Amino acid sequence: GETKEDIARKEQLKSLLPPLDNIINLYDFEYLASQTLTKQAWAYYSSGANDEVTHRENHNAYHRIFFKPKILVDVRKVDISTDMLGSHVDVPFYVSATALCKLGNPLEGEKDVARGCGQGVTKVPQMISTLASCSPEEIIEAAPSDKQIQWYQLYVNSDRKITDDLVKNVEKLGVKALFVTVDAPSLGQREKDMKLKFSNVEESQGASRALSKFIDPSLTWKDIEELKKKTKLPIVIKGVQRTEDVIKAAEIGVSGVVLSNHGGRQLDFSRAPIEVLAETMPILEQRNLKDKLEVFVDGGVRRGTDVLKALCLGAKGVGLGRPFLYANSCYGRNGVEKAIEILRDEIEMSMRLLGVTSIAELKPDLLDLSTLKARTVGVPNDVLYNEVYEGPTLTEFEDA
Amino acid sequence: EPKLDMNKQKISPAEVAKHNKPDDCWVVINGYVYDLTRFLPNHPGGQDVIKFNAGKDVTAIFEPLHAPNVIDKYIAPEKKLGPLQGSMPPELVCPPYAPGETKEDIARKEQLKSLLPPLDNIINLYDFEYLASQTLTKQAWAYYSSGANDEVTHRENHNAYHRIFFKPKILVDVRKVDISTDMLGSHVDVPFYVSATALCKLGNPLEGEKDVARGCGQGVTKVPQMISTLASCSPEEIIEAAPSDKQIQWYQLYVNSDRKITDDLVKNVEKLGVKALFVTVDAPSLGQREKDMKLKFSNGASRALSKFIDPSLTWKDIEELKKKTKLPIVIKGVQRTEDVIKAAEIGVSGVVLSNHGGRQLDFSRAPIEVLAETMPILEQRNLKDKLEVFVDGGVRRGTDVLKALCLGAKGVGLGRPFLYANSCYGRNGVEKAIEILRDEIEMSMRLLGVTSIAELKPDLLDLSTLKARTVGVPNDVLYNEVYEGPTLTEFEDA
Amino acid sequence: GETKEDIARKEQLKSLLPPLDNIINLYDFEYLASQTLTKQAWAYYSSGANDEVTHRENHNAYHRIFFKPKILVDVRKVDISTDMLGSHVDVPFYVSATALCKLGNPLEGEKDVARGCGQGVTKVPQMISTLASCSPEEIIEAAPSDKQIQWYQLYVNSDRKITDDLVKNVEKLGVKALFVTVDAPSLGQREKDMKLKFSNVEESQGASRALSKFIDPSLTWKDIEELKKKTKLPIVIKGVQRTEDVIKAAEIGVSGVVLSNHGGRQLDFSRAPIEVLAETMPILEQRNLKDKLEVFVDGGVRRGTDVLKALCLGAKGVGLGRPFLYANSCYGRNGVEKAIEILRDEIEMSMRLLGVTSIAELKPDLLDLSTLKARTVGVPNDVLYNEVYEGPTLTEFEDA
Amino acid sequence: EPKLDMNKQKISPAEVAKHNKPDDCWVVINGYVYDLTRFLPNHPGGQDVIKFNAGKDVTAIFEPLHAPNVIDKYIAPEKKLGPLQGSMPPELVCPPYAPGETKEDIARKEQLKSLLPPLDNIINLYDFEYLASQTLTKQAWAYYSSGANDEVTHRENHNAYHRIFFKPKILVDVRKVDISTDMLGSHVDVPFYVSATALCKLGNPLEGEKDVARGCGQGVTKVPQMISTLASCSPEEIIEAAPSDKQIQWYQLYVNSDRKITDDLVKNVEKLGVKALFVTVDAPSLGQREKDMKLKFSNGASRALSKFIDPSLTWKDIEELKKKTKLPIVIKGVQRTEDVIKAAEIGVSGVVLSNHGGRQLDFSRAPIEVLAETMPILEQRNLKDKLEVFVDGGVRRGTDVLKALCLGAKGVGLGRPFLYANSCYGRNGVEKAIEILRDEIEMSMRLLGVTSIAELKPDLLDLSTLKARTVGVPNDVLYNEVYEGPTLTEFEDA
Ligand code: HEM
Ligand code: HEM
Ligand SMILES: Cc1cc2nc3c(=O)[nH]c(=O)nc-3n(C[C@H](O)[C@H](O)[C@H](O)COP(=O)(O)O)c2cc1C
Ligand SMILES: Cc1cc2nc3c(=O)[nH]c(=O)nc-3n(C[C@H](O)[C@H](O)[C@H](O)COP(=O)(O)O)c2cc1C
Ligand SMILES: Cc1cc2nc3c(=O)[nH]c(=O)nc-3n(C[C@H](O)[C@H](O)[C@H](O)COP(=O)(O)O)c2cc1C
Ligand SMILES: Cc1cc2nc3c(=O)[nH]c(=O)nc-3n(C[C@H](O)[C@H](O)[C@H](O)COP(=O)(O)O)c2cc1C
Repeated sequence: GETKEDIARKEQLKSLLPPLDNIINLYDFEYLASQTLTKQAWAYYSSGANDEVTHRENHNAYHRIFFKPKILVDVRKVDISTDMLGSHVDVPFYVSATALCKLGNPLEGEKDVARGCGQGVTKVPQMISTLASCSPEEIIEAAPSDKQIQWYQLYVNSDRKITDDLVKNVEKLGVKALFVTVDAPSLGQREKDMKLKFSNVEESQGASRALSKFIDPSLTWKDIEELKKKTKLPIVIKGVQRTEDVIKAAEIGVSGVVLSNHGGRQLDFSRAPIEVLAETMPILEQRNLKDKLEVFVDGGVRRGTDVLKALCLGAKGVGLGRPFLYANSCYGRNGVEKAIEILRDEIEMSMRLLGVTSIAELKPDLLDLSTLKARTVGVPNDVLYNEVYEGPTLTEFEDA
Repeated sequence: EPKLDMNKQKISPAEVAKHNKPDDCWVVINGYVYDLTRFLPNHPGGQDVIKFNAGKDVTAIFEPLHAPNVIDKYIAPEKKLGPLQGSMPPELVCPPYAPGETKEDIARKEQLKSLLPPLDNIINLYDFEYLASQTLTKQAWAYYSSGANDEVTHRENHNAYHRIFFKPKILVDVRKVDISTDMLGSHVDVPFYVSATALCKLGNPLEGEKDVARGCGQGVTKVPQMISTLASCSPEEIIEAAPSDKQIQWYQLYVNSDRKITDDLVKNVEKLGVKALFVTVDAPSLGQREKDMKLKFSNGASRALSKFIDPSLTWKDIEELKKKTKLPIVIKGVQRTEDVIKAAEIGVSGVVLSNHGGRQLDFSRAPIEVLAETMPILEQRNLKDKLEVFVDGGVRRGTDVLKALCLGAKGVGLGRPFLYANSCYGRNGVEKAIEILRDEIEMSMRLLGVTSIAELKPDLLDLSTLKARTVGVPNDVLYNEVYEGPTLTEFEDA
Repeated sequence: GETKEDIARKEQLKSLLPPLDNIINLYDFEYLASQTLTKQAWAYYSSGANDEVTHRENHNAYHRIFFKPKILVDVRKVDISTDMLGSHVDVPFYVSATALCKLGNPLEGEKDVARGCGQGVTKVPQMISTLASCSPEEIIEAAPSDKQIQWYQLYVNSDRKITDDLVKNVEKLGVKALFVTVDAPSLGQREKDMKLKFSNVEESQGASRALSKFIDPSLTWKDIEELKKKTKLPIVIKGVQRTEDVIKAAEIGVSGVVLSNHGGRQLDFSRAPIEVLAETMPILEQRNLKDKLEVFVDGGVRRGTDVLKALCLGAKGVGLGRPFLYANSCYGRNGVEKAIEILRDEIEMSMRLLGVTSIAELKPDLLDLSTLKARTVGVPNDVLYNEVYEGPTLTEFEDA
Repeated sequence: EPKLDMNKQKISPAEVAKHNKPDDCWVVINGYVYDLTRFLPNHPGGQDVIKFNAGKDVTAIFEPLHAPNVIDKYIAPEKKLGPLQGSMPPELVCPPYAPGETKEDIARKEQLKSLLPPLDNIINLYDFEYLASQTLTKQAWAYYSSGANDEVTHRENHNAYHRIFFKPKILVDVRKVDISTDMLGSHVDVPFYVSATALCKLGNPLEGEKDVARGCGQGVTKVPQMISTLASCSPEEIIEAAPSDKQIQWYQLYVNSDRKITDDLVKNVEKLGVKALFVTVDAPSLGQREKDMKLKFSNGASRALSKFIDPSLTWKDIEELKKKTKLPIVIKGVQRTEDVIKAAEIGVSGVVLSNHGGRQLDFSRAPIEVLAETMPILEQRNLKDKLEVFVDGGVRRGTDVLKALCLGAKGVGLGRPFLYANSCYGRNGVEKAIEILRDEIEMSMRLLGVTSIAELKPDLLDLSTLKARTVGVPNDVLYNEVYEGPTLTEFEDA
């Protein structure tokens, strides 16, 4: 850092932000956030763990699936509504939990998020971070409609009386579920944070320094089963990264699983969820677990075609973290309902072009997976050979 | 745009200046007034360019970009209010279309101001694209050049041809080579054709599509031209401009929500002498071309729908069309094998494996790979000789055409290259584009040691890396950044 | 271009060229040639056909083969000598024919080539272009030693009396073989040439304009068989690009085949010879054709490991075109014997490190082919996503 | 370098200035004269630096880069002519070594002039490499950093670790994690070690390898250090510098052509207390590091051979060595499964799957893939628990080590990172490098949900793209050049 850099940010941000109808993609918000957030806002929000390979891979794995559209289908009308955990949604996507929304929206934080999700014609579920800057209560209450669903995302405390009280205050507030996050027993190392944070004593800590009393690094399957007895809210495990765990989730009867790697902020070299979903849906089908568990997916969703690809492989919904945080930060609640409109229209426009008219018609045979597994690395390309080499050239232009 | 005049009404610059909002929009096109309110949501070109030019003389934006027969045909008689009393407050009269064009017409007009190399210096098709990019208006560049969303299909169309290699034959007598073939019952001097494209007037305002008709039928080598339903020229003018009685014309049909209109357009085109009907089926909803959009707001879902392109067409409609006409029907926009088979079941004459130049669905596959898996499956069901299979998207070299012809396609189309040869040099740029390509095909055929189209077969190809469409692991920035490559020898003087 | 640009070339070339002992690789010559040749010299020599994909692919295909070296082998001594068409060579590489060596060496042309090949301790065969700037006779005669072998590379004329006389003048001169080039029945289009050549009427020609009376586009297998009767020189077909032709060469009894695509100057999208050799050697083994035909290979050879890879797959020798032309052009006959020394030492140094001591020990199990076929093309990478994205960053440095 | 003095002779600056050519070369090292003619072709560092410094005071080039015991040990008594009469014409006295260093010692000496961030600001191992690159001499940078020829192996070593993904376990109690293991009969606090590297004096001239001994045994976490036969410090000094009696030392052996010498070095090292002998076998001939060479001539085949590294070692020599010593023998430089099996047949205790940091044979494979195909084959023959398998090359992150440990390696070595932590910060940079890595391993283990080395198994890995080492078709320059990407939204003020 903040080298009285605000003068520029602020200027940068001065009705400088282009109007909202100039916004085209979910990438526009991101480029906008990248310029106008504070350094600490950008580093926290945008970073992934270590080399950020997983974070990037989450997005690219969607780039390896192609479609097999049907033509000559009457697509005058399309429906994109579905049911996620007993409830019925207008769209098959949601706002995932992201701690610290005030870094970006200092006056309204997550309140603004609730607003955008319910103030327009499309109403979208909002997952609530146990690490939210605002309180559950200011949040559930800020929702402008009574048709909008809210989900509580829980981190279990090492002091479990705290998660007792917690669960109890969330069911009395009307959240429709609990997402239990399991991929952060220890905190991933986001080097972007730390770098800017070296800007120049705790009292002991080493790798240990990444441990936390808020995240019982001791959670187990067994704690999940004790949780089912203390509540009515359907239970969803957030952070599954292999098939065998998904099969564990059904074996002990939770309601869902979210195939997630924390948006690439936890273990680097975890696979894209999109690929775990694909390995996974058929295994479940094969043992009779498919009507038994709803599988969610998050990580690198930036387009409606990405949403349609996770939906054809079997997902019930798919979540988005960063795009919303960015929309929320340059334009508050209005930037958020706009990001929702952008998404909703890509899905519908894409659906007509694939030749289907409802979510239930989304199936794997609309996809080409041939190259999903073509995650590759080439041989270090040859310097000396590419350097002296000169390629073709176009026709110049002319005289004067 | 004509008039129709009625004979009287009698409008005025404030009676008309008054309706300058949707809920009613009136516009002056020439001397006449029109209520475009009920029409705007359907405009093939977007509801905005009209909505935002509300009650004005739009004359200068409309005149140059449209076919002479639009108003007659698509506007109800009741929408032609009246003749405009004299003129309009001036600066209520719109200038010509060039979103973003920053008084930039001078470098560009100079840029082709005979800065354009002689046509004889053109070596390849990329040369037309390079020249067009520097001289078309920012907005004709974006219209012509973009693809849907992220543009992965558009690039993939091209790229898939580079995953194919050849296994040429050596010591074969290649003195004589024949590239002539038959497409839909006619003999053609070549295996490629000029695909349907709208708005040829944006880069060639004096002649649009009439110039494509000329450069395709004026020389020693004639090429079939596919005419769009949304062409900037009337079909009758494009046909009358044709120089041989030996050149072929095909019509690209977009089925209207109002079938009578379509019924009517079919009957007209058979009378004008086109020889085939291509029904485009990959655009029930308008592809989102972002470079373009961005230019407009910087220089829904149902806003992508238009009555002009029925979102409701079905196989059944195809089947009814065939009882209504003797021209062979081709389905254009087919993107998977299952629809090719269906096309064979209903009995049409062919299909175009296309994704529309990559301007519709992004993640749609390269037609060359759909071709590779489709043909073997057609042979298995003995449906191979009962349907002709064309393909288009990203075809820039003679070896590209050959690759398609060895896989079983009957002909290949091109859209973008001819737009750019037509926009930089008109008719002779079209003619030069045809000569560049014909030569490339002859030249590569001698080199592959085959002497006729009939000889092109799958054995001349190496297909082992066709499905090697891959994505790399994001690799290490942090590591490759700290690294230094080797280094060649420097010299001493320098 | 020649915009009286010579003043600079010439300056550039003025004892500016670094001494010969400063030369490390075959790429050094190339970068040197790239700066000091005339525009017409560089365009002719360095170009390939159309997009130049084959030309590049010739080199990269060698980059997809890895080795499985043997350790603990006594490699104090190595021998790299072998026999190519009855004769015995010091090295298992040769100088292939390249028309127009005077574009680069205006005073000595191909004479200088003969010299370099025979004036040092290592003597290498020199293939002679039917389109050589100097005459066979000035060439055979310029060879400084009587141990050096010379090969005649033949283009058959549409007027066959000319190739009668031709063959006869070459056997009387003592060339030890005839290489018949078959991959140029029509001339490939090297756009680099043509571009610079537009620098601003024949009397008819079109694709036809690429035909030539010197290259009977009418040669056939049958003409080859008539050729065998008119001579004693073993016959080698130059320009085979698939396996079925190689099997045709043995079926009619020629002595060799050169797996070649003209250095990427003929048909674009022809495969790397290195890969055709690999498909090919085992087919031959399988029918008993292997002691019957010697297979040569050329195209993108720039290192001794490339030579060892073609030799482990079965090749008898391998040829080099451009590197020599470049050596010949910046330093004449001396640049050529130096390029030979550079190569010879990479082979020997590489052999010790693979654990073998003679050419006959080079075998496919010293190679890993797993990924030879991994010639791939990725999906157009995403602009908007890579653009806003920022990777990690190193530690800066400090104060003042 | 000592002297030995004899007692008399009595040389002079012209008697010695006179032999300034090969065929005889004499040099003044300190106060004494030596005929280096018969020796130069063997110099581990190249025949040139000596040949070209012919009859001079080379004192300033030799003193700082060599172990104190070289002259005693490798030069015959007859080569120590005599004490030099006083001094030498000056400018016959060589300056210190820094090929290319253009009076550039000032930006660099300032550059670390406390321009070097506090050690506490170091986040990863790439940070040491970045800092070293800016502050080492051009020639210490090239020595340390290059690989053989085109450098494909060196990059491939690193890259192959990025083709491996994990399948982590969720809901496992990860409060406690243990990373301690056993390597060659000893208990080690961690699964990695510091590999043998020559010339630690180039980046750390005051202490070289004695600083690596300190940063590996001074803290709470001790790490095995592998000492090179070609180290810049005497083995006895490197061992005496060690701070714990709990830290382990291993000796890297290069077999001489003169076996007595080797016989002698083995016996010395067992007496000093090293605990294992690593015989390096991948360098019978010296790898051609081009960045380095280029610096020298810009700032054969048998010239790559030296008596110091017998090109003649065989399995049989390995087998004889084992009768001569009780230390466990490791073969270092193994690059294919067949040699691992052979190592198991002769009964040695382990091997290092290595290609030498990519400094020897270019096209040699990544040790991580040789590991992946080797272990399953060892299990089949039940040879798995009879040989310990180490691996080195391009290991920069804790997830890299884990990947190796899940595949069955017993420990992983690192060479370059410690060179650079030692050259920028000495002992505490070594200690900090060990703490960075230990933490990364603990941190990733919690996240993979395992709690001990013993739990790391192949099921925690996704290996499906390990052999996806690929090369793309040269793609189209001519086409991708004429193309424009989409474009994000701009802002208005800017
Ligand atoms: C019945 C009346 C009209 C008809 C049938 C019509 C038809 C069309 C068609 C077929 C296109 C090109 C379609 C494509 O790219 O697929 C187009 C584009 C366009 N129209 Fe019209 N049009 C009419 C009236 C108007 C009017 C009154 C205006 C005055 C603003 C107008 C302005 C434009 C412009 C500016 C474009 C090019 C837009 C772009 O691509 O950026 N049109 N129209
Ligand atoms: C018996 C006497 C000597 C012995 C045993 C010896 C040994 C060594 C060794 C083991 C290395 C490092 C090896 C490596 O990187 O693997 C080396 C490098 C070097 N030696 Fe010596 N050396 C001796 C004499 C000399 C003398 C008299 C000079 C005077 C010029 C000299 C100059 C150098 C230099 C400059 C290097 C580093 C070269 C480079 O990598 O650029 N050495 N020597
Ligand atoms: C800035 C930031 C904060 C996050 N905080 C939380 C959190 O408190 N709890 C949680 O379960 N997930 C958290 N996540 C993970 C997300 O819920 C989600 O898995 C992720 O962002 C998916 O990837 P994507 O952002 O690219 O869309 C956070 C992600 C980000 C980017
Ligand atoms: C500017 C433009 C306009 C187009 N308009 C139409 C049209 O009206 N009708 C149609 O069937 N296809 C239309 N197309 C698609 C094509 O006819 C064709 O499928 C595409 O141009 C093939 O790809 P290519 O441009 O890479 O050669 C158009 C394409 C372009 C680029
Ligand atoms: C400038 C040039 C001229 C050539 N001329 C001939 C020729 O006259 N006859 C022939 O058979 N090959 C000719 N070739 C092809 C070569 O003999 C050889 O196949 C080729 O150069 C192999 O590829 P490389 O140059 O990268 O080493 C020529 C190649 C080049 C580069
Ligand atoms: C500068 C340098 C010097 C080396 N010297 C030796 C040595 O004397 N003995 C040996 O066995 N290996 C030697 N090596 C190789 C290694 O011990 C090791 O195999 C390599 O450094 C592992 O790869 P890395 O640097 O990517 O971590 C050396 C490596 C480097 C980079």
